[PDB]
Amino acid sequence: LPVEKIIREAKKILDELLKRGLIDPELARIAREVLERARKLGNEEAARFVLELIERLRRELS
Repeated sequence: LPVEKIIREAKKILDELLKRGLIDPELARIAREVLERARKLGNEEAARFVLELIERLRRELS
């Protein structure tokens, strides 16, 4: 399922950003709440939009 792969990739980026001091845990938790909404909804494009926001975050922060 593409949705689960997009979500997994996003969760990995969040985990590394958190581990590396670049985001706070509240942001990661909000983002994971949104990603779980995307998983339940099952729309690949919305999940990919959240991943695009997370990758933009990583590029901006590192």
